[PDB]
Amino acid sequence: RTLIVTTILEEPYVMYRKSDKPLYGNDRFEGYCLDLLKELSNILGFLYDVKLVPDGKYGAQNDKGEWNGMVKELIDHRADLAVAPLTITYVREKVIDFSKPFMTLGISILYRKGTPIDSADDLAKQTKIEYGAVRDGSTMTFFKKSKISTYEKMWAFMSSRQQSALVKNSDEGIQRVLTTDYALLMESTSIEYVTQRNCNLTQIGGLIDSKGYGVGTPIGSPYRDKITIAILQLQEEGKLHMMKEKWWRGNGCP
Amino acid sequence: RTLIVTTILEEPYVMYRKSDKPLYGNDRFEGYCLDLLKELSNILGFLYDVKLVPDGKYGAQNDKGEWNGMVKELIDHRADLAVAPLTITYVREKVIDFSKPFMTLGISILYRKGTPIDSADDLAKQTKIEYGAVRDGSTMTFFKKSKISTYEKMWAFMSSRQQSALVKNSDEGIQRVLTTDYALLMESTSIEYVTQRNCNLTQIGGLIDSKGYGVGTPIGSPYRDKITIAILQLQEEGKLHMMKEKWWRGNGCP
Ligand SMILES: C=C(C)[C@H]1CN[C@H](C(=O)O)[C@H]1CC(=O)O
Ligand SMILES: C=C(C)[C@H]1CN[C@H](C(=O)O)[C@H]1CC(=O)O
Ligand SMILES: [Cl-]
Ligand SMILES: [Cl-]
Ligand SMILES: [Cl-]
Ligand SMILES: [Cl-]
Ligand SMILES: [Rb+]
Ligand SMILES: [Rb+]
Ligand SMILES: [Rb+]
Ligand SMILES: [Rb+]
Ligand SMILES: [Rb+]
Ligand SMILES: [Rb+]
Repeated sequence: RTLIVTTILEEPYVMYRKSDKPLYGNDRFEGYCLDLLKELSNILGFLYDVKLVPDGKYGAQNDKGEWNGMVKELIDHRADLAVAPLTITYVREKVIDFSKPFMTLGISILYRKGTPIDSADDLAKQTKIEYGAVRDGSTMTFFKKSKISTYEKMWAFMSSRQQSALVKNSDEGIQRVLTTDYALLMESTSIEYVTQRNCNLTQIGGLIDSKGYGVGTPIGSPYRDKITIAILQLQEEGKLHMMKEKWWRGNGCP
Repeated sequence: RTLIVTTILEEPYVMYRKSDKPLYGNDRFEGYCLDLLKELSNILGFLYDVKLVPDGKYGAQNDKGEWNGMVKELIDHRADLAVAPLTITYVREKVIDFSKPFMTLGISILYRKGTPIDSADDLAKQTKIEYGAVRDGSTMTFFKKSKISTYEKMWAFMSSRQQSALVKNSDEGIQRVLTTDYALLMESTSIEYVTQRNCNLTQIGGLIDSKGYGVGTPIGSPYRDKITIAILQLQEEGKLHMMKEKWWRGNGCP
């Protein structure tokens, strides 16, 4: 009846609220994922306790196949749900359950406006403009695993020189795009958020692939199917679209 | 044991193959969904028999609350899987299990080229151009249930005059668009297929909602999650993308 929820700070999904005094408990947070959790809890009738994931990671596997991050929290039954922009992937689905997606997206490219670059193949065929992705995220894993020649070429480039083209987190990637001649391979929903707020950046090309974010649960959880039904309800009533517009829309671009 | 797969003829998902002699068994069929089934068969290691759904319906509930179509075939355990452009909806997910989506799409508008109509609100604020949907499909249901004012208005129009603006199937809708002053509310992936083949037709506006097609299984089926993992594998390898290109590409229209 009180669910323990693992999450991670990531704009505009989960952010610290602004207050004149110190904040405690669920009141520390706002964002799209908090709104989602409120809606799910209303539909399904549960209380919840939001806990930042202690290692600050989403969930990836090492060499020994051991997991970290929110994925490992679910595997170890230290949380009932993970509510975050947690990409639904083949490797994660083998070890946890996800609801159906509450948002659909794809990898694309964040770069500057008004350049000759139109596609990933435009990046793949040159070496002057650097490009990469968040290290150990689902986008990086996409490239590492791809057998498409263009994407193999890109992976060879990203992984060269001790992964100097990769970044630790999205904000580092964004600053690298704004300052240097660098393109970031980034989930398209994050790109939309960014380009609403940085009028000199743009998405280049379309989506390279198609995937979703889902609510994570331990394998076998009874909540996964209940949360899926609740998500479908919210989408069909237009609520998920309204929640996206609320958190994404910026102050406009000239 | 060989799995029974329920499906329905719908271009370019499931179509009768062309041959000079009578065809039998799985050899009767080709199309995107047959390709998908072959790939799922090869990942998961099952044999399968494809069976057309006897009532030729996808799955809707009547006034008594009784289901029909492929949804009912699963409910009654007369099929193990349904592989078709079967829309993942709140009402259906209550009664069957769907894999995660193999295709994402949304409702949009099919109409003639060259007109000043640009959106669903352009339709809704007028009476001269007729518009509708396939009766008892998930698109009609979206309009029937919507509490958004524009879609409420459009539903009043569609349901008027004993639903004369509605059509029994997509081909009837397409011919009505081609011949009369009529717009069809249709799933975007089917709009994409139709406009690559009839050059006088176009999509009007973008996608009014977001949803997916998934493989249906009876509640409780062990195949549901195994099929989800296989779909994620196929997506991440670029196979689903290649299969869509194979079946959608038209070579005749500007
Ligand atoms: C914000 C980041 C590190 C997360 C968000 N979804 C992806 C994941 O769930 O792995 C990561 C982004 C990416 O890999 O581009
Ligand atoms: C071809 C039709 C009758 C199917 C395809 N998906 C929807 C379904 O699964 O309900 C229907 C289309 C629609 O309602 O626009
Ligand atoms: Cl915390
Ligand atoms: Cl699922
Ligand atoms: Cl033949
Ligand atoms: Cl048959
Ligand atoms: Rb403060
Ligand atoms: Rb799973
Ligand atoms: Rb290759
Ligand atoms: Rb700059
Ligand atoms: Rb279900
Ligand atoms: Rb138009």
